[PDB]
Amino acid sequence: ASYRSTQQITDFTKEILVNRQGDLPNVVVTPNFEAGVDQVVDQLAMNDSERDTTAIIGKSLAECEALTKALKARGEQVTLIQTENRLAPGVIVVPSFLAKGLEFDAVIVWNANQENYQREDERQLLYTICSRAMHELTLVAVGSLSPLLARVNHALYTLNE
Repeated sequence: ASYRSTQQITDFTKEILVNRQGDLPNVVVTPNFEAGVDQVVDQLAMNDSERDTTAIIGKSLAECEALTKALKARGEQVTLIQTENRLAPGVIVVPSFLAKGLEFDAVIVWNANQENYQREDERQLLYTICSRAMHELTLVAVGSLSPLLARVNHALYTLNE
């Protein structure tokens, strides 16, 4: 409640709900799972280069496990977190439900797509996940972008930059 995100992140995230300056959130829509993982690898390298500390937030444990296995096969040091606090201050992969009470410098939202975020009732979840980012926010979607994001003003983020 003391932490606040950049205006860019605040403005993008507020529009997910139907009710500090930094980079516009970047959204990248990719054709398949392996291309999504490419973008995660690339974003981690970009964030590292700007001296960010990044968390990747996946919706569910199963999706986090699939991403984790893939990222390790890209040579990443990955910690699929089981508590907020195990190993490897390199890449944290955080299921949404474990991100409670946490804020991160940079967040990569894993697979913000239609299948994963289809329902009006899921707006609160997607909002909450994105709102964990303090300074840099990236969304990667496999297939199509979540329809919940259609309402967001296109000025508030970049798409496939």
